[PDB]
Amino acid sequence: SNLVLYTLHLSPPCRAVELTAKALGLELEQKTINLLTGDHLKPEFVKLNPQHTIPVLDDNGTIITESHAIMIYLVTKYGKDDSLYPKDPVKQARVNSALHFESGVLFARMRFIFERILFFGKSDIPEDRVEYVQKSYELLEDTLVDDFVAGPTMTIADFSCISTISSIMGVVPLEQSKHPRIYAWIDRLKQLPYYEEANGGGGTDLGKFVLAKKEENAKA
Amino acid sequence: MSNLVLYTLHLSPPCRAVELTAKALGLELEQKTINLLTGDHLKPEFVKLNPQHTIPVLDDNGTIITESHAIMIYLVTKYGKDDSLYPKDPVKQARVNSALHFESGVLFARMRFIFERILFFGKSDIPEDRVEYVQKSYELLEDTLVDDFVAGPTMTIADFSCISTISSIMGVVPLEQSKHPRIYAWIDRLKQLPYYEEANGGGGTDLGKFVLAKKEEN
Repeated sequence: SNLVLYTLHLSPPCRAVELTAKALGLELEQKTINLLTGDHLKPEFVKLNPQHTIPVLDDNGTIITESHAIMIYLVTKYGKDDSLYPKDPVKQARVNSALHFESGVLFARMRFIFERILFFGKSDIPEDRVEYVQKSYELLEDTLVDDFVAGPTMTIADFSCISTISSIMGVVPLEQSKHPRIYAWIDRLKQLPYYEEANGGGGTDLGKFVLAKKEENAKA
Repeated sequence: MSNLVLYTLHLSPPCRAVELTAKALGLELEQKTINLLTGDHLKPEFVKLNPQHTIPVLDDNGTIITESHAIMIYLVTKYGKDDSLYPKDPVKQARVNSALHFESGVLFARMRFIFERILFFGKSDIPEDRVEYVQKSYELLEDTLVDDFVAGPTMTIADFSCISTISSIMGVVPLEQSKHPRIYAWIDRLKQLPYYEEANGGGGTDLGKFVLAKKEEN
């Protein structure tokens, strides 16, 4: 049996994995979990994941929650080589640090911005949400001393960061004169044959959505 | 070779996640103290060491790893006597890497949303928006503890990340006991380590106090 992803293409951690599949030549069976309609709060998916988050991987019995774990596991099982996730401990620790930086800083700050708008009826981006996100951009620009977030070679840490950054930048302006490293980096990832499809359209579209969703919360 | 060097601060929850990890592995760190409240992490030497200006930072014979979870993974991988703290099996590994990522993306992050503005920006409330946010993370962590330890039948570094965070934030945003029996039963398992209070408990308990004391900047 083929790998199944419970997923939503608007979802950033969803797109992280989709990029990885693509990079691995893996064909995912997508099953939609519409968070807007509470698909994830339904009892059958609460059984798959008590955190009721997406994506969820199902690989013929094995269920893996959490984008960064599913990405590790996909490379470990299916990679024909380890470029996307180094076996060398020292090299793997730089990937790990950038994976946790993405979880703990970039996506966490994005969520602190998006979640109250898309789910709690909110119509503002508080100024402190803004500073946390603008600080997360600078932290990323300083992490890019190499061409890719965790070295000179592209890793799953790059998919993880791009899926987030490409969502939040269409909502909290990423000034280009101040972040040339981030932009030169986005440019690299856009050169990927599968970039528009696995990520760039859902990032762009989630940004626009959050903005529509927030023009919409101001009214009724 | 050289000893393990951690740039650290015992009050910092991710530092203590690494302390618990060293202690469990029989390792012995040489703490170099990086005191945030007097700006020691923004010192030019350290900023060149760690671009993101955070701690802990591991110096392992000139290999520099920043970020506590990557540190705890490195140290288990390179110096474990077994994969007890971080399974090598892909599936049980994934369960642990999911708890670790829940840990940075949820538990730690929402504690930083509360704590940082109080300790660093002069603020003196905890809005019901923050409270609700940390309580929803108590709940996700309770939902997750379907076995004795966070990532299953056996204690991993994932349990070190969670407890180091949960022990700092309980004393500020109450973790109510009737609601979270699994968490409490689980805190109880952690306190049953002889090195628990030393490497973690006390600093977490005193991170709570320092926030409440510093809040009183009304």
